[PDB]
Amino acid sequence: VKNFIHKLKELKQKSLDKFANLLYDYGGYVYDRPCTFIICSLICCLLLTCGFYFKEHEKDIYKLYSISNSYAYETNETINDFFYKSRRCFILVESNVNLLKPKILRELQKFEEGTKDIEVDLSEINECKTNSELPPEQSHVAKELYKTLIQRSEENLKSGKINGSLFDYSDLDENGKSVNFTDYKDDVFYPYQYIPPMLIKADRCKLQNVFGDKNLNIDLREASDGLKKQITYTLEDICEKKYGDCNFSSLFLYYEKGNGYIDYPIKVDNLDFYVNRRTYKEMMFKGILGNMVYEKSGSKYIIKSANAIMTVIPLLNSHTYEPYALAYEKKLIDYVRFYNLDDIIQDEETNDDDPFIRFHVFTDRSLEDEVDRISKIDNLTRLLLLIGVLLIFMYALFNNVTSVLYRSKPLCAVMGIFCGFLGFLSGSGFLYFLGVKSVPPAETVPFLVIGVGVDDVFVILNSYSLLFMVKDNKKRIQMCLKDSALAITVTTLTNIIAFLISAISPFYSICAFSLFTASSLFFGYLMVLTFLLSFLCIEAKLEKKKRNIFTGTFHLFRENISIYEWIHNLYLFEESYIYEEPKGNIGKYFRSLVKNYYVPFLSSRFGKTIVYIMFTIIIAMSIYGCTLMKKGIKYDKAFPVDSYVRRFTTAKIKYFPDFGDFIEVYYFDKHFINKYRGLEKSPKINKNVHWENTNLQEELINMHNTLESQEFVTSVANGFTFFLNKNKSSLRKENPQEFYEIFANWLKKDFVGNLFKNDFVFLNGKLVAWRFHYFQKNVDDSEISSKWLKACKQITKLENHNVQMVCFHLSSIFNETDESIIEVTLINLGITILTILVVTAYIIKGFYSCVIIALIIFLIDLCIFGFMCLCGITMNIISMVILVLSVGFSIDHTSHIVQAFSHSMGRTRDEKMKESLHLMIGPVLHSGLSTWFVISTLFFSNKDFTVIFFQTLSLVLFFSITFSSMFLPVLLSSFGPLH
Ligand SMILES: CC(C)CCC[C@@H](C)[C@H]1CC[C@H]2[C@@H]3CC=C4C[C@@H](O)CC[C@]4(C)[C@H]3CC[C@]12C
Ligand SMILES: *[C@@H]1O[C@H](CO)[C@@H](O)[C@H](O)[C@H]1NC(C)=O
Repeated sequence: VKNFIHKLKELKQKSLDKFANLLYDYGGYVYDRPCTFIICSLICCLLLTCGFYFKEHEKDIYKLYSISNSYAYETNETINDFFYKSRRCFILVESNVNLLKPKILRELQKFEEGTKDIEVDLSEINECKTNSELPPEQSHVAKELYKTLIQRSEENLKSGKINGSLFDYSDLDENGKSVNFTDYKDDVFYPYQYIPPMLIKADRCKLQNVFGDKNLNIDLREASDGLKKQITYTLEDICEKKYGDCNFSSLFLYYEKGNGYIDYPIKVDNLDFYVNRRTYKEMMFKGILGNMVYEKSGSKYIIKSANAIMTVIPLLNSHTYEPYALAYEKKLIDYVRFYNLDDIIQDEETNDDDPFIRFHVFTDRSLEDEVDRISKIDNLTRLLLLIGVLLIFMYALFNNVTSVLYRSKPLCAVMGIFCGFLGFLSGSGFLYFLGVKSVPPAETVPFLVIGVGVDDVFVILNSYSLLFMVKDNKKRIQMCLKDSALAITVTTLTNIIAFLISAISPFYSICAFSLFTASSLFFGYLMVLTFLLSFLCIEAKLEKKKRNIFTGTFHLFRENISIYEWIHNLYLFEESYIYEEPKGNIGKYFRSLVKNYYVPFLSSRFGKTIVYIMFTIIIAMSIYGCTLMKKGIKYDKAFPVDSYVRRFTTAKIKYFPDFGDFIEVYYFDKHFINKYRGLEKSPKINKNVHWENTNLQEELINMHNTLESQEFVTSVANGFTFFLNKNKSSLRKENPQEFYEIFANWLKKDFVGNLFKNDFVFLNGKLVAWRFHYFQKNVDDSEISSKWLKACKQITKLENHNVQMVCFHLSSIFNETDESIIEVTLINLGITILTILVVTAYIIKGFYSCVIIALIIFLIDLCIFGFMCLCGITMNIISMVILVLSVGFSIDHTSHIVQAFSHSMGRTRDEKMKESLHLMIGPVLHSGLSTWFVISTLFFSNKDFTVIFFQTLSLVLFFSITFSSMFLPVLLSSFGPLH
């Protein structure tokens, strides 16, 4: 096998030589007729860009940024399917004034009424248009079940009688009995005003289904658009109506039915239970108003100066009402965000010492809106991108221009700058043709890609200058493509593979960004090989006739020695005209400057000691930063100042410290769930629970007390505990029928039961599914919030009686994602490391250099992670992806340097390092500077998604330049794979 291994190494080097010869022939062919290649490349790129017409956008936050775990998503789906929720819109009217002055209160009442006034035409709804289709209908057997359920609901509501002797309370078997319609038949449900929401699926297009009060029976998807404009619905039509009037919660409830008086002050008995007996409606003054500097005269409360006022608006979360609810929300936020009552607050007492009525608002879809706030590419960001392109263009022009005009090649720089953008366009169009939609992070796709392309440009140009000796310009270009094409191909392949491995990430945003960027880099490399190379050939031919670019414009208006062999021979001649580069070469001045001071410094043992000390202390700082690790979890999804959602949340925290998240807790009996999930197509953890057991109820009330005991739990609203307290004596007999009947009567008769009438359901009177909600204290730190959620899950377990209470909130998914962000990133980085090691082993002459490459990459990753932790960058998905991407960039640079050293000759390892530096220190530095010039304008951005990206990328680029320019050269000089 050893003979086979050495023959395989010989085959590898022979294949590299064959690749070089093929590129030699390709360069000859390009030199044959550059203009045809130029026009063909341009038309192909235009055809690729034509896919922009087919471009589609993906902007759902959860798809972009979430693990998409089955657990939380399944929990949310189950809650939606088996329970009814109420969408809550909050409108915190914060101020620096009392807000209880009669004039200010009158103005607030104006605003309150106005909210109700808001109306929306039917045409605004996207689903209401006749163009919108109808989703596949519910199962026919499921529809029959829905009909039977609504029929029996009507019959039972008319009857009003509740008894349990009809039901069978025998403990269910594993099959939930003790396909066919009869299986789901006779499913008596309590409360009678309840049907499983999963079976509530009909044609929401019809006006009658959603709004029966209209009495018109029109179908929005089957009617004229103008008539849809004519038909309108107000807030009421889409608002839950407690007591048959309204379910909205606000201070003005106290003023309803003349009980309260705007001019007069307020005095109520209870903060959270004062009921307006005129209206029979209660209100939680603590929840309604915040930062209340009010007084409390014993039982009565002297509400004097409530500097913050909040209002809660409920909306039907039913799938039928969903588009209408979204529409109104949209109207509402605008109604409030553009609302202003500065006139009344003018010339009023202010604690801040000017009045400021913010009118903060928040809705369910508002988060998505803020996602759009960061999804759209800022106009300022586009301007910054263009300025960075101009900066890198100027830098490339400066590098290309020389003392001798005809020898300089500005056109090469210009066409490289253009070719980067053209390759980006080609990749974007190809991905659009593939059908993958765009992502917000793709805002950084163009700029970065451009810079990457420009890198290759430099290398090619370098080779051209390095072949000044060749008199035949055709032969010069042929050898230029013979030499550096392998390096650029390796760089492109490595970047593509790294970005693919990044695309393996479950995150759709990261995957799409990586796929788009990899395709763009591939197309840019292809364009460079044809477009930029053809322009290079044109300019080389112009230089052959000693034609300046200005002179050429005016006129049109009217020795196979290896370059490494050459540099080795030059250094040997120095030790002991051909090696004298002509005046005005592309990189003669820079290479001479490097060879004068930098190369002797790195060759010097004292310089090596200095470099090693510096990098050792850098590694120590990196270790310290990794130990710090900054913050493991983000705070608010990088919510900027220009975010009514974030401002509202800050206001809520500031003025309502006693109100955090409305965490919900659910119990779902396994049998009923499984059955109803099946119809709409440990085992005994929740297989069947005998709730009539006294010990089980004792455990439940104990769990309630324990949850109340927790410092992070503000309060709870477990109605089951209230029922247990009210009817403990009657529950002495553990009869399931008696338990069900008493619970049903309490739900129907007791006003407390009415308050919790929609938190418990009964299949054959067995309490299959129920829930309770609790207010949890607000906190900015998501880590401690996730820990609190885990503690709540543990407390509500009650595994002793074979019970398990699941917990949910909107932030649970975000907390779970921030839990495994680092883990998935580490796994992806490991896969990336494996792929890069394979590639290097297959593209590097020596395996010692391969392991050196691996060590360099590991060290660079450690350093960049430590320094980004030190600088204050927490765990952000942008940081995680840019980690791998800039690792790919750094290993491209490292491959350049390592190939330069390995293919460099020299009797001394230090001499070999010196030759490698003199041959390749230029292109790497130019590439790094170009990329940093591209990304520099992103120093400040509208969203953190861009500024944090800039910080991470700039830091990693600095580290890559430093290592491949200082650490890697000295390492290869003192311990490199000599011979
Ligand atoms: C001992 C008892 C009588 C004291 C008063 C209990 C209070 C604090 C409880 C009982 C019923 C509860 C309500 C039950 C249901 C909902 C709907 C939800 O979308 C918002 C909270 C809200 C509106 C609860 C607020 C708190 C509440 C009013
Ligand atoms: C309800 O059940 C009771 C027994 O609890 C029994 O009298 C009868 O089945 C029902 N009562 C009616 C219909 O009045």
